[PDB]
Amino acid sequence: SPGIWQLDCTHLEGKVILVAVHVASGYIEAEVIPAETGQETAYFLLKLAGRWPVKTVHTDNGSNFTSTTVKAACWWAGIKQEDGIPYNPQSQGVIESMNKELKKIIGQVRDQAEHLKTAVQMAVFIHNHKRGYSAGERIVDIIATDIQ
Amino acid sequence: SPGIWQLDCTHLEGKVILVAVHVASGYIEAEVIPAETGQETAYFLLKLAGRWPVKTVHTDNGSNFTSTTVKAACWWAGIKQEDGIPYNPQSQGVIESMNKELKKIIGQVRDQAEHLKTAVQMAVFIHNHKRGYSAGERIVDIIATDIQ
Ligand SMILES: CC(C)C[C@H](CNC(=O)Cc1cc[nH]c1)Cc1ccc2c(c1C(=O)O)OCO2
Ligand SMILES: CC(C)C[C@H](CNC(=O)Cc1cc[nH]c1)Cc1ccc2c(c1C(=O)O)OCO2
Ligand SMILES: [Cl-]
Ligand SMILES: [Cl-]
Repeated sequence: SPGIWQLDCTHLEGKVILVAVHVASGYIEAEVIPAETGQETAYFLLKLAGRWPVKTVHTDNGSNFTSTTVKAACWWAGIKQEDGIPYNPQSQGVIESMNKELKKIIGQVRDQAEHLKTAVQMAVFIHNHKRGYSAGERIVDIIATDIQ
Repeated sequence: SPGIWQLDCTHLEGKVILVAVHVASGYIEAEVIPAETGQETAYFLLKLAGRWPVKTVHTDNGSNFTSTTVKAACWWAGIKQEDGIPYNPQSQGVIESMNKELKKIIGQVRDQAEHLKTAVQMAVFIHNHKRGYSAGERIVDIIATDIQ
């Protein structure tokens, strides 16, 4: 559980926002990319796994699950690649709600930045800091407990 | 101490590698940029502060310390901007040694990736995972102890 992440791809302003969610805490990292390709997803995962102890990733779709480049990155970084099928259906709704929430925050900051990528990083900040603990606090506590 | 980071700019292959070091743990995040501008440094800091609880940043040089865009990002993210003057001179040698170490790792992986940015993220991964605890383990424990 401390090492489980879920990928999530959402769209805004004709661009793609790729999100990784730490399932147990709700903590996220995100980036704007021109389109979801295997190469972009693979690079995003390499970044994520260098920053947090990523053991398992539930991939967001079958193309990324199949991608040889995504598979290469998961091999390189020691990540177990799994499907993202919500066997528990409350999983879908949780991600859906998060995408709506993230888009809301993006709208609230959009005018403070010229570029979407900046607004997305502002949204990541607000999401991870929002309080009762924050997602940032929860992920650190979960991983620290696991290390001990 | 749990919230203190230091910026570090190093060069390779005609490109710029911007690094943030969590001083107490040795944990890093890094990116490749075409050149070190206020705008790039500001964006990097916004990303960092959304991901870790960044209280204080020792900026890497006077141009970034002065930059209105860097100041705007620090204001936005609640970061206290400080100079990076090594009043304690062992600070300079520590960063120097880390840049040499990072470049060594980059050379060891360079052939496994087409692009420098990829090699840098591989280097971040290896640096943060290297063991006795790793830098990734130390930063999590430090912040968790602080939260409690
Ligand atoms: C920290 C926030 C409050 C401001 C900065 C600077 N932006 C402005 O002042 C433009 C402006 C906004 C309203 N009127 C004029 C945002 C920023 C920082 C770094 C970047 C950016 C951006 C961006 O604008 O997307 O793009 C890539 O690197
Ligand atoms: C996970 C590692 C082991 C491989 C991947 C895929 N690269 C190759 O297979 C090319 C190759 C290298 C040697 N011979 C053929 C690296 C990678 C992933 C994602 C990216 C990249 C790169 C990159 O190559 O820089 O660039 C931006 O998005
Ligand atoms: Cl790690
Ligand atoms: Cl945080």
